[PDB]
Amino acid sequence: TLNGGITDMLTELANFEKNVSQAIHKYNAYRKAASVIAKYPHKIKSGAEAKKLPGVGTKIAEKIDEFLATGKLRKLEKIRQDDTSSSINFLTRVSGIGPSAARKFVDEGIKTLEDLRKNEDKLNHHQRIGLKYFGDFEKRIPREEMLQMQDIVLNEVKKVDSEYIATVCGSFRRGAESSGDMDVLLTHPSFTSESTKQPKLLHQVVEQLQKVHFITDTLSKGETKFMGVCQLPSKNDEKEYPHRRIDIRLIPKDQYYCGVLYFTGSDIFNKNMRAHALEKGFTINEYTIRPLGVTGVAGEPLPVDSEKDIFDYIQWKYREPKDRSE
DNA sequence: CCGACTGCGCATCAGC
DNA sequence: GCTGATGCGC
DNA sequence: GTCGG
Ligand SMILES: Nc1nc2c(ncn2[C@H]2C[C@H](O)[C@@H](COP(=O)(O)NP(=O)(O)OP(=O)(O)O)O2)c(=O)[nH]1
Ligand SMILES: [Mn+2]
Ligand SMILES: [Mn+2]
Ligand code: NA
Ligand code: NA
Repeated sequence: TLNGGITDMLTELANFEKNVSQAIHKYNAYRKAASVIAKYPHKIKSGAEAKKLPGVGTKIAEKIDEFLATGKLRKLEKIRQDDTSSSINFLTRVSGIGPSAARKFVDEGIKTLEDLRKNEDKLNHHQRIGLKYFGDFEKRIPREEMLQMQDIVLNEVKKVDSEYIATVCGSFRRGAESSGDMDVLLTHPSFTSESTKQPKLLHQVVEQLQKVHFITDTLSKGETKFMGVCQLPSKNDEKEYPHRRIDIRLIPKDQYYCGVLYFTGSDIFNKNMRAHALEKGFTINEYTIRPLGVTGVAGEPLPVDSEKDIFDYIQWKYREPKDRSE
C-alpha cells in the first residue's frame, strides 16, 4: 500500500477500459502497470520516476503526475459522473455479467440492483446465481475460514476415493491472510495425459460435496472444471457464514506441477511468466511447457518434475508461492 | 514507427 | 446434431 | 497503453 492511490487509479482505469471501452489490451496495460508499481519499494514522487518501470509509458506517467499534484484524476472524475459508465461498471460486478451483457442490459433500462431482481427471467443461470449472492461474493474469506473449508474438501474427497489428491491453490497457497474465493486442484491416478480410465472423476467429487451441503450452487460444470458456490456449516443459534465462490480444476496426475503453478497464480504473475517464456522461446499452459520451433509452432512437452523445473527452462530463479503475489 | 499483447474451460449462439 | 466464434471467467 | 524490433 506504499502507492495505494496510484495503483487504485490504474486499477480503476483498467476496469473502465475492460467494462466500458471493451479494449482488453488497455485493460491489461493498466493491470501490468499497476502490478509493477505495486511491488516497487519506494514512495513514488513523480511520473518520470515511475516511467522508468517496465510497463509504465508516457500516458500513464502524465496521469501519475496529475494524481500526485491534485490528489485525483480528472479523467476518472468524469467517468464517475457518467451515468452509462457507472451503470455498466455496476452490472459487471455480478458474476456471469460481462461488458457485453451489461451494456445490453443498460440498453433495456436494467441498470440497478432493483432492476435485476424484477427481471431475473432475463438472466441466464450463472447470472441468476451471481445476483443471488451479490452481497456474499463481495465479502472476503478470512484464512481461518479457508482452513475450515480445506478440512472439509480434503476429507470429503478422501471418502469418495483415497487416491484423490486435493490441493487448495490460488491466493491461499500464496499465504494470503484473506482470500476472495477458494481454488482447488484435483488429481486422481486414473486421469493422465495418456488416458481417462475412469469417467465422472470430477462429478463424483461435486456430487459428494453437495451431499454434505457444502457445495450449494453451480455456475458451470464439465469434465475437468467446476464453477460454483459453497458454504461452511454454522453452529447452533449463530448467523450463517456468507456463501463463497469455489473453483475446482481436475488436471492430469502427471501434469500436476504445470497445473499447480498455473492455479496458484497470481493471474498477472502467470501473464508475466508466460510472456517471459515466449521471449525465451517457450510456451507454458496449465499442462505443459513446450519449446517453439523455427516456425513458432510448439514442440513436444519437455520433462517437468517440480515447479522449479519450469522456472529453470525460462531462466527464472525459483519464486515461492508467497512471492508470486503480483 | 508498429505489430503483438498468456492460455484455456464452460456456456451460448451462429451457421450448416 | 457438429463446428467455430463469442462471452465470461479461471 | 506499452514496448521490442
Ligand atoms: N494463466 C492465467 N491464470 C489465471 C488467470 N486468472 C486466474 N488464473 C489462475 C491463477 C489464479 O491465481 C488462479 C485462481 O484464480 P482466482 O481465484 O480468480 N484469483 P486468486 O486466487 O489468485 O485471488 P483471489 O484470492 O482474489 O481469489 O487461476 C489468467 O488470467 N491467466
Ligand atoms: Mn482464488
Ligand atoms: Mn477462483
Ligand atoms: Na517504462
Ligand atoms: Na462479472
